[PDB]
Amino acid sequence: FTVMTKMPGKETADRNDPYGETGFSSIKWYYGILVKRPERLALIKTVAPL
Amino acid sequence: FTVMTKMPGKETADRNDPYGETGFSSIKWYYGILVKRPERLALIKTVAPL
Repeated sequence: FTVMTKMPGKETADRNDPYGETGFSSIKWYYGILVKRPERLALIKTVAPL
Repeated sequence: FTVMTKMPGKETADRNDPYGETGFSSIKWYYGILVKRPERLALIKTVAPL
């Protein structure tokens, strides 16, 4: 997981915000699944009581 | 020539794009010419064979 944080200060100072009060933090990742043998998976669909 | 490059990542992250995916590169220059004696320049206008 890639975490990126930009605390308020000089680094956040910009034309839109000349003072630099705001900040943010973000997280992102990649994911995927490979099914080697689909024959070994099984499933039973049923209803459930209250 | 002045060249500026900003690779994607921490330096590209901003309020508009918190993740920082994009990037760019730019080049600019100043040019000017001064003609002292235009009489010394010569020209002959003609057509050219195919």
